[PDB]
Amino acid sequence: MQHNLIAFLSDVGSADEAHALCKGVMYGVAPAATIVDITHDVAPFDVREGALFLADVPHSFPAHTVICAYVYPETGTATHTIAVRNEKGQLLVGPNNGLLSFALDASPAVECHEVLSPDVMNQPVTPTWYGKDIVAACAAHLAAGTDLAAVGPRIDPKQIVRLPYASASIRGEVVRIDRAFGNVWTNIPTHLIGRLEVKILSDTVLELPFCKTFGEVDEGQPLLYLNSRGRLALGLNQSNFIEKWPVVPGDSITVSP
Amino acid sequence: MQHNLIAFLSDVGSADEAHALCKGVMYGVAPAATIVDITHDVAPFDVREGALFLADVPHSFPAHTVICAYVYPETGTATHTIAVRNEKGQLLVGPNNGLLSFALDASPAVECHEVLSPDVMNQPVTPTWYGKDIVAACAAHLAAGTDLAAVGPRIDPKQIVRLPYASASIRGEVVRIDRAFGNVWTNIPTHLIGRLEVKILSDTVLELPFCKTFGEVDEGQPLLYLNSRGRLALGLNQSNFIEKWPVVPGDSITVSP
Amino acid sequence: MQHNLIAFLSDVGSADEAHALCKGVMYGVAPAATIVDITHDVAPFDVREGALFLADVPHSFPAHTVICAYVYPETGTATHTIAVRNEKGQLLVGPNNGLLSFALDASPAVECHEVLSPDVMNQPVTPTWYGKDIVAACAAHLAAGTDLAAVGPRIDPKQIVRLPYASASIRGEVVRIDRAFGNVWTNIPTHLIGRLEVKILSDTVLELPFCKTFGEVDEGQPLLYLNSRGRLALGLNQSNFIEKWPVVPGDSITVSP
Ligand SMILES: Nc1ncnc2c1ncn2[C@@H]1O[C@H](CO)[C@@H](O)[C@H]1O
Ligand SMILES: Nc1ncnc2c1ncn2[C@@H]1O[C@H](CO)[C@@H](O)[C@H]1O
Ligand SMILES: Nc1ncnc2c1ncn2[C@@H]1O[C@H](CO)[C@@H](O)[C@H]1O
Repeated sequence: MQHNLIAFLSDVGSADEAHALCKGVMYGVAPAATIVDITHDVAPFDVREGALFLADVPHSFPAHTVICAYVYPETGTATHTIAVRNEKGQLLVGPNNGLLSFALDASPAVECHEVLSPDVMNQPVTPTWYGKDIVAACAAHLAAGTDLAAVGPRIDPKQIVRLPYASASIRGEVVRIDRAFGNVWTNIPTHLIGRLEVKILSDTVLELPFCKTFGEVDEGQPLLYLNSRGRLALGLNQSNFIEKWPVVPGDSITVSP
Repeated sequence: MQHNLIAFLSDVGSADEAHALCKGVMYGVAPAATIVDITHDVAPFDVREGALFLADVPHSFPAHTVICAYVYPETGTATHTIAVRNEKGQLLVGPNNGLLSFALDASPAVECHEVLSPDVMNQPVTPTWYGKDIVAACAAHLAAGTDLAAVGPRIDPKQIVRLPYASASIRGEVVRIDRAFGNVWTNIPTHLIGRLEVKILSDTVLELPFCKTFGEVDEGQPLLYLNSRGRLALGLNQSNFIEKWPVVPGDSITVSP
Repeated sequence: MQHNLIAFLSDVGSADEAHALCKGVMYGVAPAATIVDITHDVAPFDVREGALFLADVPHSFPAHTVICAYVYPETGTATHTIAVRNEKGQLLVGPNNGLLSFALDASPAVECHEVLSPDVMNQPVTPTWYGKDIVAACAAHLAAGTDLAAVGPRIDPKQIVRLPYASASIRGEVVRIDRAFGNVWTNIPTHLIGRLEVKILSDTVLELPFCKTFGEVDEGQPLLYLNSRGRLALGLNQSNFIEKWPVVPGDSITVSP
């Protein structure tokens, strides 16, 4: 089934031609397709960061999307590329190394195949650039309407490598930092908490108001809020939270009355 | 009226998925549309910088463009999003916080509405991301051909918040720095000045040649020139001016014989 | 001949609107065209870096591509813009300052013209922005199907300025660094070498395994490999090579048994 929108993520950066050569390959295979970057600024080899960036992609993108993603330090080894159709009807192509984990949490795999057929690859395949020659190439063939079954053998969904994700029990942790603004996102869902005391940084205790948005406190002041989808977040109104309280992903966050 | 080209600016950066999720929403609503970034590297919350970046957009882009822009620290408050048709026939969508000021100077507002209708929003609207759920969503509905009147109530052009812009009287000031090259742009127009003495930095006095272009002086040497549209500028031939004379926006520049 | 794909490179960065204004001009002229960035992060004025980034573009992109590239410190002087049809049938537009050198090595010029006709320029042409008003504008006219002969007078291929490129004789040198990962690329071709001793950094001698890919050594360990097209490269498995051995382009690399 034609999937005319390719959404593209990698760790190769956008500061040289690498990411663009992949687009060249994709436009060659699927001249009817639109290519849009998710980002190419995933930290090098950081599969978990890439996985986090993909989490909300299935929901925000239409059904005719191919999610093409690679953070692939295992390029040229036995770790295969996989192609997946999800419950929304979107297609996903990436290394079977955990990268697609959180995107699949959002919309589960319905059918999954290993990408082994030379006919969906850019030949000759260079061992160090499976990202271009297998992931990007296959994504474009699928965008063009190639049968998922033609990419290679079917595998069971459990054969898709998944990254563990910690759940809040209220004790949670920092999942990621929105580096543009310095806002801190936790794994604490809306329902578990429904001024509060927040414990982090030599047992830092902050008394923070729970707000709907940034502007409900004065400029530079800290706030708690529920972020763009259902998770507790910390920020400063028009300032950078991690410049005041330098927390990293994995650090514990406890919220109590 | 269909406006098949969406030009997109924000302060969310291009180093994670945020800006891409907005594009996902827009492609979902307007599958016939082309989306092109202006930039997402506006300094966080810096409405004036965003406004400056938009100034030359109306002239450079065709009439069938929707200018979709958000630098929106007031997200989730009483400061509304507005939708505008300009004199060129382009559409603009952004927060009513001054962001569109200089784009509107270039091509004035003809009709303006507040974006209040849920039917042009991405539901449910998250208080902290009006950028995606109102600005981007509405821009896409307009691109798809939604009547401007359908977005919400008409307002008078004077209800559009405008950022003050200093005029040269020759005494002017630094407006912006082209950070890629370090060239300094002033507010001094072509007609007011038509070697010269330039006073800035402990009363720095420079004797500079007025040139048409960079290569009219030797490499590394300073020059005065009229920039890409009618304003006096300072640069070094194949070097970075603000690395030699570290001026910031707002600093006074006086030019005399 | 219509060339519906414009691949776009410059040194103006993607952190402000400059690169986007060029796209505005191009979309205005060629509304049927798709514009994809190669990169805008070429170091300022660095023609050689830009040239290197373009080298693999002809091969990776389809025949209906216009390669639009400018790193143009000679803007507004006697150094003209040129338009070229290559052996693949692609079109290229850029300053005649060496920028297109390595792209032309990959697919030689068949026909070349100087861009002198006002009718393929964005009028009025600003002396400091030939990149937008001549290079981008002309690229779009060619994309739209303008006869190459209409841009200006024919020149001989030898009138295209070329950058010298050092050949390996095994003694070679560092050509470029993949800054995303810190991998080092040399000019040493596959055939000249077909554990090895590598001499660089106070006569640094390393004993390195020759591998097909990164994962064939333990994490953090150095390796030799043949890169994404036929040249000897140095890297660390999931680490940054130039953070351990800080080599720059031009530095000698000797490989021996
Ligand atoms: N030095 C390296 N070590 C391990 N993987 C690398 C290295 N350089 C690039 N890669 C990987 O190559 C992949 C592309 O095939 C990238 O996604 C990247 O993770
Ligand atoms: N910590 C913050 N304080 C104020 N505004 C913010 C913050 N983080 C993000 N935003 C704003 O949210 C907007 C998107 O709705 C962005 O344009 C940005 O300016
Ligand atoms: N200060 C400068 N000196 C020389 N060239 C410049 C300068 N600033 C911008 N340019 C050149 O202008 C070109 C666009 O016409 C860019 O490719 C850039 O190389």
